[PDB]
Amino acid sequence: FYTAPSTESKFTEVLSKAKLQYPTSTTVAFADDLLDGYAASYFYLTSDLYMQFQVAGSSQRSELREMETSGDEAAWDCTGSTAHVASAQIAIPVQEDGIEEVTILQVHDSDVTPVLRISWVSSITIDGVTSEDVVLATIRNGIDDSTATKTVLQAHTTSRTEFNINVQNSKLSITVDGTTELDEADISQFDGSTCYFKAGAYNNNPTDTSANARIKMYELEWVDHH
Ligand SMILES: O=C(O)[C@H]1O[C@@H](O[C@H]2[C@H](O)[C@H](O)[C@H](O[C@H]3[C@H](O)[C@H](O)[C@H](O)O[C@@H]3C(=O)O)O[C@@H]2C(=O)O)[C@@H](O)[C@@H](O)[C@@H]1O
Ligand SMILES: O=C(O)C1=C[C@H](O)[C@H](O)[C@H](O[C@H]2[C@H](O)[C@H](O)[C@H](O[C@H]3[C@H](O)[C@H](O)[C@H](O)O[C@@H]3C(=O)O)O[C@@H]2C(=O)O)O1
Repeated sequence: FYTAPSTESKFTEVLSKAKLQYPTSTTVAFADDLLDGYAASYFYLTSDLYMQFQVAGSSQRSELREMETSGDEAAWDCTGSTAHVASAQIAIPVQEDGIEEVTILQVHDSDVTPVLRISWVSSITIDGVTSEDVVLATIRNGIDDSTATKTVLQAHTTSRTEFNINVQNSKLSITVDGTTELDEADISQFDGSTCYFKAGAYNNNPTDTSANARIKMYELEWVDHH
């Protein structure tokens, strides 16, 4: 008894350019499956027309992974001259007790390193400054450096919020409700890597492994420009 996101034409293009991974990195639904009305407790259309992702457990995910319409996985030059843009309108509900960080958008390399995660966090301390209940950008410093540069982007609201990620040349920018919150951060450490976007709910370090992380997207798209 779940309505499919494919019933809304605003999602046709991104679904055609995606596969759905749940609850780990295994694909549960390819583009053709998603367009044919795929729906489940972890991925469905709400009555007010949000695409909702929900998942429980440590490092579990309900997430779309960027694909080409050809069926090739997206694997664009992370630092190339072609711009790659992801845009989403996201409503982040108050998270259930025990949910401590939920990744909602990513730029990931074609191996094992996230270039960028945008996530909601219960708390973060950056250079001695603790912020609570915020949306955060985390950029890994390198493939062989587990550390990352972290930037608070927004105080958490439940209101629908526009996120834009713009990747071009060796630089990455993030706008939140039209305001630049990360301005051409350097990602040259991913020269020679290929990349793709992800969107959904990726549950990071929960304290209750049975609680559900839950993220709602009113719009979502990913595009190139040449
Ligand atoms: O408060 C800190 O900044 C803290 O960060 C620690 O390394 C983090 C790293 O910053 C990053 O957030 C990473 O994120 C993971 C993510 O949790 C998830 O597993 C994803 O799939 O992979 C990401 C990744 O590895 O890039 O998690 C690291 C972590 O150890 O939790 C340390 O640098 C720590 O000393 C520091 O205080
Ligand atoms: O999402 C992250 O931030 C992230 C960081 C962790 O350290 C892992 O690297 C984890 O990487 C995932 C990645 O997000 C993809 O889901 C990837 O999927 C590939 C796998 O080979 C799958 O088997 C799938 O069939 O093809 C996927 C693809 O490239 O699209 O898997 C890794 C991972 O779990 O190691 O995420």
